[PDB]
Amino acid sequence: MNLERLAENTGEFQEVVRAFYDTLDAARSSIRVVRVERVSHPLLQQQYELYRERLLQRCERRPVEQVLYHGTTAPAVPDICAHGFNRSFCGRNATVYGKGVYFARRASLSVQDRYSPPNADGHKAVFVARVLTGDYGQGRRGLRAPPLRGPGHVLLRYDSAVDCICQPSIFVIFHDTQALPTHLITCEHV
Ligand SMILES: NC(=O)c1cccc(N)c1
Repeated sequence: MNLERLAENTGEFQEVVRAFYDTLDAARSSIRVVRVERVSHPLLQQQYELYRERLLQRCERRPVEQVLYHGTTAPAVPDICAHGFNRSFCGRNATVYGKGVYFARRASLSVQDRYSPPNADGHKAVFVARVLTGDYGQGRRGLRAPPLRGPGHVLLRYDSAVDCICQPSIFVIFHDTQALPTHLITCEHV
């Protein structure tokens, strides 16, 4: 089982839900958390953990890791739990900042129907993922990998692509072990 239902009497549940509603902005009043589930994929967790340690040694930017959101469709949920996030299933809607997996800093964005469309029961899927944003650069329509660092840098590419280099709200990640789905929020409209 890649999904374990979290009980409301736990601190883990209350931290996920508090962080969700804090970033829900104008939607805070219009969205109800139905269910919270822990995502279990030990191989990815362990691989993510190694990636994390190498970025802590290397990166000029702190923090190396952010807790971001990813709204998805109901049929894509078993895929992410079992295999993690896959940039090859770019079907979703668009890839205006590159052909990667899109993460939002605020649940207010991921909770929009175009990202988390409700099923027939009105349940909307929003993954909580630990993402290794690292050193980021500007996203663009052509990107198949992170943006180029350009002159003044030893490395050729950044770790992630962003919507705005000044005040980022969207992060695009282009590596299979760079984002770890830790929870699934099943929410709905009031
Ligand atoms: N699918 C998503 O949650 C998401 C997050 C940030 C930006 C975009 N376009 C989508």
